[PDB]
Amino acid sequence: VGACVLCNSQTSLRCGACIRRPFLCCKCCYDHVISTSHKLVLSVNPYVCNAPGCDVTDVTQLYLGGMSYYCKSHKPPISFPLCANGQVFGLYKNTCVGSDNVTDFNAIATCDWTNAGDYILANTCTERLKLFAAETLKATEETFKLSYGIATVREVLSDRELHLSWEVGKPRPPLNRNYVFTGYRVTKNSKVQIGEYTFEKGAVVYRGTTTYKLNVGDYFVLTSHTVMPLSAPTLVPQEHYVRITGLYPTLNISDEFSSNVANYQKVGMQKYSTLQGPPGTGKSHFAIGLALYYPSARIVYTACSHAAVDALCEKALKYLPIDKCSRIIPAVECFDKFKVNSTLEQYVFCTVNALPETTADIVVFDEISMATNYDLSVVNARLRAKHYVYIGDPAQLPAPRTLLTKGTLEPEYFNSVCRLMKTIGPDMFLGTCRRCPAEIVDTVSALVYDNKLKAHKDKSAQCFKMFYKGVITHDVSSAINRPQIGVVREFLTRNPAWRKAVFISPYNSQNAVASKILGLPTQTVDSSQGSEYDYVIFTQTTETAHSCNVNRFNVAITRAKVGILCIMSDRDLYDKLQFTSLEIP
Ligand SMILES: N#Cc1ccc(Cn2cnc3ccccc32)cc1
Ligand SMILES: [Zn+2]
Ligand SMILES: [Zn+2]
Ligand SMILES: [Zn+2]
Repeated sequence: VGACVLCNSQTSLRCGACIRRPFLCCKCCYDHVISTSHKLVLSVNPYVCNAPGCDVTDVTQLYLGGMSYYCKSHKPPISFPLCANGQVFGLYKNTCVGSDNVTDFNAIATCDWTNAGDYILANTCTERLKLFAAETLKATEETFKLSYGIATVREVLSDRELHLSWEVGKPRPPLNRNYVFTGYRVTKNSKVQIGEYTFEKGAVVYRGTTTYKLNVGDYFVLTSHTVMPLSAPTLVPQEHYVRITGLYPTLNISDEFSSNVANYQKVGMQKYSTLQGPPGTGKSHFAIGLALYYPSARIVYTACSHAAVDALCEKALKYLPIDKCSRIIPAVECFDKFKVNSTLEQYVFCTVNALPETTADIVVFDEISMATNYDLSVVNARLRAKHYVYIGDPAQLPAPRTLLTKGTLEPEYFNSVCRLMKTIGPDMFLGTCRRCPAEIVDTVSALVYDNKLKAHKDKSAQCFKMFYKGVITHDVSSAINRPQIGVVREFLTRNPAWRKAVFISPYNSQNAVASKILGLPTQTVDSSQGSEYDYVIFTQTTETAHSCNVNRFNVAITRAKVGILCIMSDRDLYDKLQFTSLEIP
């Protein structure tokens, strides 16, 4: 027994063809089954034929005959159908409202999540459907990982470098940081974990969650996890207040946090508030300042990633009493300067998926472009707070959608929070970039921030662009442009100061070629989010939807504190780069 995801109408039926098995009310369960291929229906039992060696599972072909279900062929003389009168048979048959349409719920139940349209619906539908879609999507994602063949150690060529043998009759996953494996040592009668791992073409380069002497026979699978069902909505109901509520502001604050005093007061006068923090605008500074602004307030800092939580801790450690902080870790090496797993501590830093059930004066959820509606609902489920603050930048990168191919995902559709910020705008905006040369701030202010992002720094006059399509080659799941690395090699011979530069591209394979040929440190745009470097060399590599994503581009070029070279493929973004152009040698 449970609740109709469309009606909430109390019900005893769950669709058994739905990977999540949502409770559906007599009306909704029927409208679902007759309007899709979903025809298996589960109650306190499964509406299948209890006839010895029959295969009938279609509820539209089955009859209650006794207290046992039968198809046409096996039914007793006395039986009534399970599925008739616009209703499917179970408990609570007289309490059942239905819906005008069930069309949206069917799409969510039946979509393969390869089309942007699927994520658009999942974010424009009613809230209980946002939860259903988010479970359905996450479970589809976890199951899709199993589809991938096991990788086994055939040889150990060196340290840091391996030979892999791959399971026949199953695709192999892309070998980039988005795909995190778990290794396993072959044992007596079973297997035991041996840390997590990531791989990259050689043979294959492996960067593991610990060191070992891993030998032949050790194998790797993308560890999938159980997706629990969602209860809480993605956003609580907004409330606006006429005074600050439940928070006591400090009388004496430092001039370091003085620029956020207005914003901190906003945070005290609504239930939840959205803060858009462009690159190098002081999001963590803002997040920690709030503590000092509300000294007695219990604050739970959360983000999706251990990295994002650890950065909050690093900042905390520079301003908040250490004895008043705890880092929450479930039984990967993360921040270890606070007492560990102390939930009643005044400042609690903790990934979403590891959050305890607890209350707080404020909840700060950071790096919000990267949250899914799944993570959103989890926080509202785990954390009951007087105020919720959502800090991120919907102009930056979202969580990868491993299943998505047909369409690009716009920021309004990354999650409920980014939807709000891109539709009703953000409650709060950090409009001064302290990181980047002016030429890079002018460029992204125009590109994605409506000319509201202002440069602290002056022009560096070390921001350059080059239009060079060169030559694109493809390997199994990535792109290479050797002539764009050539141009950069030739640029470095003539500008050797630029050998302190970080190399950034949209493709881990470009990065690997570049690392060999140039010896610069490499980052994918996606791995670079949240890091800064004085000098950045950027090869677009291709003009794909991927390599022209305006959010990826925004992140690529705002990594530079001083200078950047952008070797561009796309004539559109080359022309939006407010940078000194350079000719081709
Ligand atoms: N869609 C939807 C949906 C709306 C409300 C609830 C009631 N509920 C349960 N847990 C909650 C936490 C915070 C706030 C409300 C909450 C459940 C699902
Ligand atoms: Zn179904
Ligand atoms: Zn219903
Ligand atoms: Zn039968």
